[PDB]
Amino acid sequence: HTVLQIGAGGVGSVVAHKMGMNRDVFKNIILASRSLDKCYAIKESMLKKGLGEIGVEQVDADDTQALVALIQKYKPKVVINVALPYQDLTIMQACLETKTHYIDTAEYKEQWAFDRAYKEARILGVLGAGFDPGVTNAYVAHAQRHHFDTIHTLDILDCNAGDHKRPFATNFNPEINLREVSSKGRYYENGKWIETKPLEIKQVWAYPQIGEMDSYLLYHEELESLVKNIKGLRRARFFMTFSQNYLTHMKCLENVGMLGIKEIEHQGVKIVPIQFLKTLLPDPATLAKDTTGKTNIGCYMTGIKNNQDKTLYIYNVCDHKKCYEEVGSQAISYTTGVPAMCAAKMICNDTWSADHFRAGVFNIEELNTDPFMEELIKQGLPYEVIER
Amino acid sequence: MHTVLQIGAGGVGSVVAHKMGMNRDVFKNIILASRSLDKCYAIKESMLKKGLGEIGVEQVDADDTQALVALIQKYKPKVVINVALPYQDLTIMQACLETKTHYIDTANYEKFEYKEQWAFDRAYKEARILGVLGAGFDPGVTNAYVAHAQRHHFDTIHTLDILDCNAGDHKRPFATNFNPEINLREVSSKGRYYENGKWIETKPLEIKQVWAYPQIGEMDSYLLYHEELESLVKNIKGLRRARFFMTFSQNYLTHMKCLENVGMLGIKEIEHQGVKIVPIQFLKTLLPDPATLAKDTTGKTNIGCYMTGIKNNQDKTLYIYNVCDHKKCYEEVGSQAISYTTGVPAMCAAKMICNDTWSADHFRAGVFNIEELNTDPFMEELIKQGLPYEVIER
Repeated sequence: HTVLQIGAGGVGSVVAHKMGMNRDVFKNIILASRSLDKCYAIKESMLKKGLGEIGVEQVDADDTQALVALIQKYKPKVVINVALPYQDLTIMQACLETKTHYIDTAEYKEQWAFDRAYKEARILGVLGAGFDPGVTNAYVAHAQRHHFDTIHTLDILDCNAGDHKRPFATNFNPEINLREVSSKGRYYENGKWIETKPLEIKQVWAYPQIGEMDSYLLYHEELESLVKNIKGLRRARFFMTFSQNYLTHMKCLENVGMLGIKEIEHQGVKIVPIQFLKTLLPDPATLAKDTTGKTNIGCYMTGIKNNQDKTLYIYNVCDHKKCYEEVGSQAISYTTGVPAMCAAKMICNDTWSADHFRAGVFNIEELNTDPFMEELIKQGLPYEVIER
Repeated sequence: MHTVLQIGAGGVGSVVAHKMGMNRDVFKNIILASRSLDKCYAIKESMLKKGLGEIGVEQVDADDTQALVALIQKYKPKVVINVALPYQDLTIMQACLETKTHYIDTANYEKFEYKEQWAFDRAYKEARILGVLGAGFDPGVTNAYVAHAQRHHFDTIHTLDILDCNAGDHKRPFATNFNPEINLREVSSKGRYYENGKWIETKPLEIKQVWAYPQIGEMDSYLLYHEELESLVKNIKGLRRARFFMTFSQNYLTHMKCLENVGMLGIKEIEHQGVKIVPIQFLKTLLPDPATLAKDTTGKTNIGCYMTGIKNNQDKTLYIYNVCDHKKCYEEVGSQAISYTTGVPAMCAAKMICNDTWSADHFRAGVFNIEELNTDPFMEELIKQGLPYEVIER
């Protein structure tokens, strides 16, 4: 099979390497981006690691006609969008016009609105095929299918205990960090969405293989689709760990104006403070080789099975350094990218596409997740299950 | 009945001008000069608003010695007060030398060394003029405190600790009262003090103590180098140890550490979207204008000198200090207490020279620090101009 991937950042490097590790399925891999340099660096790494060749193409993923021409040139079975998140709709439109399956990773309303047209074209769109969302969605579907009759509560718990060896650094555009600490919290309970003050709801949770970590309630994407798709849910929450050192830095930066997003004039030039913060901070890509420590992401659920109370904890632990030695990425890129390749394999071997005559736009929890969960184990994301 | 020319119209300069305007029996003609007429006019209007009379306003580049000379020749002031940028002190001293005009400076706090200013001594002597250095609070009043104690309380002073606490609350999450380069220098420069005939260096903020400041309470106080340690060790015979301490809150230090960690205290140009930007300069742009903080600041400052020594062969300790209230300073002259404590002693020094308490004749000409002068009337003047001192004897 032929797969076309749009995007060559940290996540895209993981997806491409993982496809290169599965040559029984992924015979022709084509990488396309606005940045050829990153495509070539991925190409070179894959060759160094004995993973074979990839194709490299320049494309502007804002230009729907350019994407169509590229898709028509290669006739891929599926397009993997790991591009900039503002290009999801144009890539989905180019996939619609060429009747090509679609996956992305790294409000769903406008993507969901492609459902009718995708059904009419007999193509599949799989949204949020990363870890959270993605694997976390799969864990809930897995629990719904094999462990519960009804799931009453869902807590998604995301811990990064990584050490990037800098006094302060971010693994994303620092605007993402700003959003996490400054956006209102939001969760679902008893049929309603409840907002909180930023980082208001805090708990200490013990993450296996890491230990006790301060965990704070935030809004998260898959809460939306999961609340829509898991019948009977009474409470759904998402938590992320934040060290005091990190929060102290973010508070101090906010206090002096360095998280500002509006232009301010400095010596006759307009400068956006948080953009200048990105300039000051190291490039996240340079941190991958230094980062040590572990991630633990998973889902803690309570509910009933055969009229008996039950709790279930499904989680994954990843080691940043082990990820780096395997594919040249840290554990954030690894946990986000491995499931996207697993999703592409599901579509390429027809497990999710034509075996179920399934067309339209879906979130992971709506699909047959049994072979997906098995694929995650094989590709380096084994999960642990604690039943009580 | 005298004419005084003041160069510099910043926060401190506003205090100096207002205080001269409060003393029209001495300062009959006040002329302010700056590169920025806007700041001079704001001081002028405020003084008129407060019933303190008119001032002259002149534009000048204090880097141009010839321009300074022409300005001095126009007004023939009895004394020139330098409250300008600290890199113009030598040019203004040169213009005072060439016109044979007395010189005072204050707020040279923006590795300090008196060497180049002290080197004017011979020319100032030949010109029969006075150059009075560091006429602010610390240095300045602290110098006078030591001279006062030497004259009236001790036979020999063994130790000197200068203790500087600003407990002001400017009501912002974070702000500085200076150009942030000054804040950077305080937290990142090596400590330095004098003990047993030697200068000892420390790591930045290495030496810490908790000191109880009257009217404020216990405050974390950190050892730093400070300008007047140099002249005081040179001029106060018998000193065994001389140290300077400044209070810093945990909140303040935590902010400065976090800023340093992200590169926001950098002093080198970094390229951002094709433009060269100095991070600590962009920090100055982001932070509030220090002048706008004065109207909101509450709380107190306490600056003073703790000394031990001998008097009539009995052990003695002495604490001489000043307490200022930020809000009272704002209501009186529109400044906070930092500008106030720095500026009032400069005006007091100018009065000492204008009424001939401090003069250059009979071999008294040259360049001096405050502790070498007759401090009795200076100490008296500080009390009536709003800086009364308290004395704790033991």
